[PDB]
Amino acid sequence: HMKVIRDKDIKSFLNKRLTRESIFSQFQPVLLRGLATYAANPNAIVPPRIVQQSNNSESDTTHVFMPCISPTEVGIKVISGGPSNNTKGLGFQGCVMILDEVTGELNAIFNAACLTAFRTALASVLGLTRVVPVDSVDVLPELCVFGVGQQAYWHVKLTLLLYKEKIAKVNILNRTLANAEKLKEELGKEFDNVEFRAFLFEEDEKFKPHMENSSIIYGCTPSTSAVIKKDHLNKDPKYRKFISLIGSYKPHMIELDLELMNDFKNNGVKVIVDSKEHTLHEAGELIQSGYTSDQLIEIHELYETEEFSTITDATTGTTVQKIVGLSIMDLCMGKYIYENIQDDDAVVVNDF
Amino acid sequence: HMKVIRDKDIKSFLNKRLTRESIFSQFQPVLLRGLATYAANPNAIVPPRIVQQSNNSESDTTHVFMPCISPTEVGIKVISGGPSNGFQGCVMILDEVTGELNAIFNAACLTAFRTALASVLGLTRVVPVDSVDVLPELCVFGVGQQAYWHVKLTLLLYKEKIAKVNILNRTLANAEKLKEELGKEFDNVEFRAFLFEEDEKFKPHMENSSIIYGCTPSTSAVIKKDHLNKDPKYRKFISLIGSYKPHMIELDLELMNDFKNNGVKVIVDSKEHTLHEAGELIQSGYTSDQLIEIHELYETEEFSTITDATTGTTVQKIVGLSIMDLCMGKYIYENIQDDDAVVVNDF
Amino acid sequence: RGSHMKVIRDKDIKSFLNKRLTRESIFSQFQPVLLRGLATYAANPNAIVPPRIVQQSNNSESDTTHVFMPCISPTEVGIKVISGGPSNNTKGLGFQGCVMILDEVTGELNAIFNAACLTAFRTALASVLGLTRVVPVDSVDVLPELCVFGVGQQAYWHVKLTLLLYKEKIAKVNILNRTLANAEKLKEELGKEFDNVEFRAFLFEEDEKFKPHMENSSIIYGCTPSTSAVIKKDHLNKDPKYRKFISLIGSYKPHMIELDLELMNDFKNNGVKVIVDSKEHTLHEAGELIQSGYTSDQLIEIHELYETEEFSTITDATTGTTVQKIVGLSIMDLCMGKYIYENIQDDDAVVVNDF
Amino acid sequence: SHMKVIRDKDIKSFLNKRLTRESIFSQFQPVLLRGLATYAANPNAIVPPRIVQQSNNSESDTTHVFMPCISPTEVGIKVISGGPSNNTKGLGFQGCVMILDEVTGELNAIFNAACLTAFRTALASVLGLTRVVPVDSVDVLPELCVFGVGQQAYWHVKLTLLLYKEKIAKVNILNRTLANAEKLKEELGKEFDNVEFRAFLFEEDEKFKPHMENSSIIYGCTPSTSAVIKKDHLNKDPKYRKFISLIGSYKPHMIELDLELMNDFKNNGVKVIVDSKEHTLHEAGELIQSGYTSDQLIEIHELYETEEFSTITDATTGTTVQKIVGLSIMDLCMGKYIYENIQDDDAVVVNDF
Ligand SMILES: [Cl-]
Ligand SMILES: [Cl-]
Ligand SMILES: [Cl-]
Ligand SMILES: [Cl-]
Ligand SMILES: [Mg+2]
Ligand SMILES: [Mg+2]
Ligand code: NA
Ligand code: NA
Ligand code: NA
Ligand code: NA
Repeated sequence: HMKVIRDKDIKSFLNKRLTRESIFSQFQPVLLRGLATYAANPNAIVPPRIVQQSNNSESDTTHVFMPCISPTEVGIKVISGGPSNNTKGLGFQGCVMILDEVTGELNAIFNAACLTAFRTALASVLGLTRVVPVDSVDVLPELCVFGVGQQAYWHVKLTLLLYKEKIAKVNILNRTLANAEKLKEELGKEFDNVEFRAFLFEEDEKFKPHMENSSIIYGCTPSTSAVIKKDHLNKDPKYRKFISLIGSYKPHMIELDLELMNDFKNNGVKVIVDSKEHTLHEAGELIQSGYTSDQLIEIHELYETEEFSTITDATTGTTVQKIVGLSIMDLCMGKYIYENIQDDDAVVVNDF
Repeated sequence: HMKVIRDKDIKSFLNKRLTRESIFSQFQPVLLRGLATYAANPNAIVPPRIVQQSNNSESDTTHVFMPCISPTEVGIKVISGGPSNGFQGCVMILDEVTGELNAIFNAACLTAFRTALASVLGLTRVVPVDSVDVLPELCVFGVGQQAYWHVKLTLLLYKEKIAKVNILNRTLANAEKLKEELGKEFDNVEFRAFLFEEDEKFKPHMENSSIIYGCTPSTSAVIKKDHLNKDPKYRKFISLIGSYKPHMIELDLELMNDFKNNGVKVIVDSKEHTLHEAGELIQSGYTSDQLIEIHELYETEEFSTITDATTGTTVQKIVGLSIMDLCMGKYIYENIQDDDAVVVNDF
Repeated sequence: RGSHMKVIRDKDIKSFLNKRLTRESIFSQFQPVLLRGLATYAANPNAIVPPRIVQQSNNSESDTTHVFMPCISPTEVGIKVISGGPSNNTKGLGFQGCVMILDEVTGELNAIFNAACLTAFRTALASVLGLTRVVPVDSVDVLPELCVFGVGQQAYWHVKLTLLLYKEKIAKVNILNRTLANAEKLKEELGKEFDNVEFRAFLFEEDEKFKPHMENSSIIYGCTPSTSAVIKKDHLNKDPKYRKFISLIGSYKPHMIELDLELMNDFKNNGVKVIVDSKEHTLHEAGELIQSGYTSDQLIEIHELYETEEFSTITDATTGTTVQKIVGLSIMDLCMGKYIYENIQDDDAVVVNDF
Repeated sequence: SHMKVIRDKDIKSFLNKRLTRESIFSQFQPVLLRGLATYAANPNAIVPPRIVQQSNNSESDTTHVFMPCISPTEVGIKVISGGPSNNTKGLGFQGCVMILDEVTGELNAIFNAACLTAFRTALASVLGLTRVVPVDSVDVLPELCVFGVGQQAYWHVKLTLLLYKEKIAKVNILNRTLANAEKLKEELGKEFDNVEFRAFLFEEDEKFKPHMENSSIIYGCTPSTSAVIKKDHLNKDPKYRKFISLIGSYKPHMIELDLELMNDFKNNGVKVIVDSKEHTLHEAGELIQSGYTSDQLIEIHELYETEEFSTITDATTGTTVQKIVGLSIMDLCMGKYIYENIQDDDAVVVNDF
């Protein structure tokens, strides 16, 4: 009665059902509803998470247990990472457990890797598609993603499906050139009509023109020093710039120039966040600048209004979105996939 | 590569690997190590549980998330139950170094086995299987997997000393079904089924019994003090496992108060959890100083503090700990064959 | 000169209370403040009374457990710090500690109270906050006697406030205790204060001697650290024509219980709602509810009794009995402490200048 | 039986009457070291996680912090409150420290947190300085520069002048406004007549830079959100030792020392001295904005567990950086010591509480 959906199976389901329309009509609505559902009864749906460092002498992994009990999506996400897993290349490893919302029976076990990357990319586009519609005329023709891996992949993939006619060049930036070139190839083979280039953080002058010709910038890095520099971004107010930052999850992690973060604060710009509580306790871009909850707006709240001059720096046309991750994202998207994935893309277990 | 171990897979592995030697040499030591490991750094090994009642309508189910991070057994047991009744969930086993998913167990059989293994872990220490003053009958109040695994493990351990097993329940159907499965399995043992009200019929069997097990969700004591053997020449070990909330009780509160006022220490799995969940201790007013943990019985002596000298009776109350499920789940995961598991590649 | 702090000692609190406690004062001043605190807390619980910190002493020569209970209400900000345990009980100290009152805007220290009298008064004020609402002082179905199980300050303030409120309706007060010494001392002190009321002292074992008074009683108070029910169902009046209100305050740990567990189970199976101060704290601290299996849905908070008028959910029609269980809330100590600090005269306080 | 209210003036009295080089080394510093080491041994059992709650009043911007400490010998709680409104009124962080009986939990002492916090913070600063830069050192510049004013700067300077009497000849107080700086120069001048006290503005760089380049001890007591202590203002000769104790930062957006020096120290593998690696990495902007990790940090008590200090010294300059965020054990161990040693002349004793 349970289904084990592996990382490959998730990517299969997504690749088979992810289109511009599907994102707008199926995926995004579920995530928006989950984010709104969570915001209504936050402490009852996502109880305080349990974080425990490994009690094994041969491991530096920290295990975090994040339960989610929504009216419709019930379960638990357990993710684990740290130096050893990072150095070994495994990174954050774990799974998402989906339960019956009425009985509590085990219905699905997902691999958290792909699921986390997809829900994070769907959250980034949930705000991007709201502030910069795909019919907008103020979009520069290039996209720059700082980072590699599943996070950068799904961010690029989803954005290329949404802004197909407007994005012609994708620039992948990373600390090491190996994994960046690996992503450039995989994305190049998948999207033939898009030119994919890979740069190193030191190849400034070489990517700086591309960064100044970019309207969508993605932060998918575990950086402790800002990789997106204010002087590398377009400063023309006629063109809109939407920066979705997802990499930082600790106060010492930051991706966007702290001067720009302070400039946005002093200029009265509200930053888009997934959760004001978590971002002001986990996002170094906000923690190191002294941002307050009143100068923040949550993604679901962007769909409750149409006035967005509060989230835009009028001197440059720049908008900042910071995502830290929420278990409702994993549970609402995992429940959706579980109820629509075919047995060809799932390990169905009978008599569990 | 993770492995889905279903209830049938667990019972298969267990029935295929459970012997007196296996219990004494492999299974019991793992639980003792888990209980000992937990007792050293309790809040670091088993963090406080997360309990949230359904935020969904048309449901009265409460979901409980119990993480366990031992040096060797890492994961979480998620159980959910409540009105509209049973308790369903699963146990997740992770790689102790990477945090990758290694195993998914069904909590049903795994919980019953570890509870029965915990009951015998204290029993075999106080009433060794080589005892010569052991009454020949066993009485288990309850049915289901809990009663089954309790009886099977005890009958494998005290084979030559236990000749009659009496199954007691509120309904006689599930009692006779357990008599059948255990009767076909143990041909040299007489299995009898009784009702909780048929006192005049089971009182002789209860007074000819040295092992009494409480596997019932009763809210009123089903094991009565005057139905037990009171001869100081014979030892009696009562393991209570059914109660998990303060309003649930299985053993006569008069016997509980006599043991308290006579200075008898009750064997427990965890003093903290039992004094917050077991009605036998909460409704009698027991204190931590008059309690002893199962793992502590293997690190010291008894001093007869866990035995009432006027009756020869020993009382053990177990409420359950996540370390029990994960230490036994890791052992099964590392020893279960691919025939008894759903092996998933490239998870 | 600078900023000033106020040290209000136990004697200072009792002086203020004895000098300002009247039927009108309780109805018009003290109870209203407590009701507002309970309602304010119920609105934003986790922000006003944050989760308490409990730590057992890290000293070897000590078995004391320290509890830190902060309260940040819109008007009453501070913390109540209480510490107790076996050694504290063996020495007669019991729960010792203090209540800190802060400036609601700046956070400067304004007052330091002794927790003893303050806790006892607010607990008794909570009992009458529900009692005066369910059993009005003009009620016509009330027996003429009151029975309090226990002695000490808790029993004292419970009796005193109830006798100031129900002057003509309570004629005999029966004090029950494990020892008769402390019971007779309370009869004396309360007898000197209330001349028109008959005070009698009995032992918990002198059944048949107090049962007639217990069956002629409409208000029963539980002020005992009992771990075994001292208020037994067969000693209480079971006549539905007479109203009985049982306010229990003694139990604060799951193994502590004051009311017959049979009656607790009878109330559960009959669908009766029990009055509590806080559903969360009572279901985690009161043995009367934890050992009976009570649920939040079959409970009602005291302040909520002022949000409805259908008290048939809190009354078992088979007996006419109502049960109220109090475990304690930090908001109670601070809302009453803030009131006292803002109304105490310099004669009944040690005013410290330039703190 | 009685409790004791110890007011700010009472604390300053007791300290001024009992603070000497020997007293600091033989009584005050040892108590703080024991508290810091005792805390590090069983941290979560002595100082449980603090409760922080913002005002639920609509007419206040103050946030209240409740910090209990349950050590084997010092038991109680520190309550501090601050915020925008409190700072705009000259109040700042206000609160008190409660000392309880270590066996019964009865109220034994109530301190004002203001002076008590400043003293223990200054005692923490000197606990690391006296270990890395002994008072007999010959590579100590003769000037001291303190960035900040108030109680923090006062106790920091006083303690250093009692300890390095023969080595400190000029003290320069720097602040944004000259008012509180001139008041501090006066009070400290009357106490230390043989020391030259000067007051400067944060903008008078051309006037204090020569003094800053002749300074070996620099104290940061400012609530700055932008670094006021600039790398180009420090002495760069490795032949002279420089010890910088930073005290102002308590939130990640607050920084006092040039982030270039913080970034250089990190990339050059220099370990910075801290009171607690956990709290500093969650509250100190000098460490959070530099990306420092616990492995590149050393705690104050740990400086007394070794004798090689080349890991905490930049060899290119001879500079050592120490960052303090505050720990409740410091307030409670100093509150217990004073309460158990203060005479009734410097305390308001309340009987029959
Ligand atoms: Cl396959
Ligand atoms: Cl307690
Ligand atoms: Cl915090
Ligand atoms: Cl803060
Ligand atoms: Mg909303
Ligand atoms: Mg001392
Ligand atoms: Na409520
Ligand atoms: Na000179
Ligand atoms: Na490391
Ligand atoms: Na050490």
